[PDB]
Amino acid sequence: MQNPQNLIWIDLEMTGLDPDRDVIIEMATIVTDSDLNTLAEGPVIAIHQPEEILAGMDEWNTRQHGQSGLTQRVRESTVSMAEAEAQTLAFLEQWVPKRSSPICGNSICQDRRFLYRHMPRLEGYFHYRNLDVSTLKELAARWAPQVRESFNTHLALDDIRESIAELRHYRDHFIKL
Amino acid sequence: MQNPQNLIWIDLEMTGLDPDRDVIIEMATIVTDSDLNTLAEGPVIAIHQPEEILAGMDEWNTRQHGQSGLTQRVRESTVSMAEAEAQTLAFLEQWVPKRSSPICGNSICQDRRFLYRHMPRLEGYFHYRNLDVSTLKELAARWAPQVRESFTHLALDDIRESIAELRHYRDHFIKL
Repeated sequence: MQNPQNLIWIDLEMTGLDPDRDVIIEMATIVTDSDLNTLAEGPVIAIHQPEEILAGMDEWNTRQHGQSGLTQRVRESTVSMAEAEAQTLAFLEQWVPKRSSPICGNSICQDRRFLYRHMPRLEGYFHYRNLDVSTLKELAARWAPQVRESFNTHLALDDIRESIAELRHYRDHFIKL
Repeated sequence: MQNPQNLIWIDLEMTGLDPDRDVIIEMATIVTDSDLNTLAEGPVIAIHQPEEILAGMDEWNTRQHGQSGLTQRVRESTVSMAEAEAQTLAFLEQWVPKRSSPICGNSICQDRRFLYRHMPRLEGYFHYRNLDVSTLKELAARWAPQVRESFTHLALDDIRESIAELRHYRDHFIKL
């Protein structure tokens, strides 16, 4: 069932932009094979945080997490950061061995940095490689603007599915295979 | 000469890979146009650090920076972290507007970590995205190994190698 060529896709929500001063409040994962076929969708987990952390968010995060329902889900969650990390690792372990997959998604440098601080056991499960779909988004915007225009989610798994679909789009119309 | 499509390529040397423990000791930049033609090579700056910081390096870093001459350059340098950041920003502003170019190069998430901690105004000058050539290398390793297999110790050569690597993928891995 484990395959070292399978890909781990991850997306997080955070209370702010600083991986060391802010925290993770939501995570989700999807596993694909190396040709981007979805093998399994992981758990979507709202991570409990104290009220003062929620009250401390800036105006943008307060509005966005408020109206998406995440703020309420964080208040009501009984899942700690460590429990969410363990739940996600239990899912990924069924599909990918340790240190085999890059971290995959859009601008996943930000996600890796938050994982390194807040979920280091999960961060350490990834290969050191980053697979950043937004690197290809930037190159397509400058070299083939038509490929971008030929391609507005808020739910966690919708966001990851769109990242996978974006890479599939570049593999099909931007990359010479 | 500012152009929002110009790309900023950067290279850093550090005392180690942990921004809480380690500091930047060398930086270099190159600006290209959007089609990877060099517009200008930026300053290569050895950043002064006191002796205790230099003696606190592990075995690999002490030996690599000692043998390369960077340690001695750092010891003699009269440029602080803030002054190196300012000098690099003064160069970049002549070619690229603020928040327009991603950080371009190889293994640049680690670069962004060190800039965020030690040179936050330079870090904020980039777009938040990374243009990391290793994303193309990984995809080529999986989907076209022959292009990856078909493809320097000083800072400007290091950056130029990354530009050439991206050019290689543009010519043989991207269809335009």
